[PDB]
Amino acid sequence: MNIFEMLRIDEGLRLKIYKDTEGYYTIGIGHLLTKSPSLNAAKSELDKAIGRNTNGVITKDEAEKLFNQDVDAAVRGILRNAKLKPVYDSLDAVRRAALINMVFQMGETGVAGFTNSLRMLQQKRWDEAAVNLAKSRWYNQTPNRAKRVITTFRTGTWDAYKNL
Ligand SMILES: [Cl-]
Ligand SMILES: [Cl-]
Ligand code: NA
Repeated sequence: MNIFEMLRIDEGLRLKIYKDTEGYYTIGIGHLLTKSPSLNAAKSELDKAIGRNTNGVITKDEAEKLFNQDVDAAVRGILRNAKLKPVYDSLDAVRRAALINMVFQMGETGVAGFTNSLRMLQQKRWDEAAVNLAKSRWYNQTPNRAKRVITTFRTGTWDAYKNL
């Protein structure tokens, strides 16, 4: 298990434009295109991201290319953020993947807003951090995924992602 396999489980793979859990147009492995309700606007974002005029449909290779860029962008966002970087640096490799997962789903600014959770994680108070992380819109709207990510922070293992 690793961050790519983890996010592939959590996000799925769909080669045609679809709406995510928030109703936003998305494609591939959880690649958010836009929050606009205009499908035309979403298609324009897709063409710009891929570099060609699509029909709202991409190939698996193209989906995996966006995924590689998006995982890279999540790590980049953590490292340039003054709140997230010290937490990331303090964590082991498995919990680092859990933090990347959160940033992938919600964005750098969203995760940096989890001020009290981040402090508990840096303090390595894993059970307390896990309780605090669940007191969130994030957990309420996507509870099964949030439970997997939180279990990863709590235990430092991949137990939540094995034999699914
Ligand atoms: Cl992009
Ligand atoms: Cl969920
Ligand atoms: Na998804």
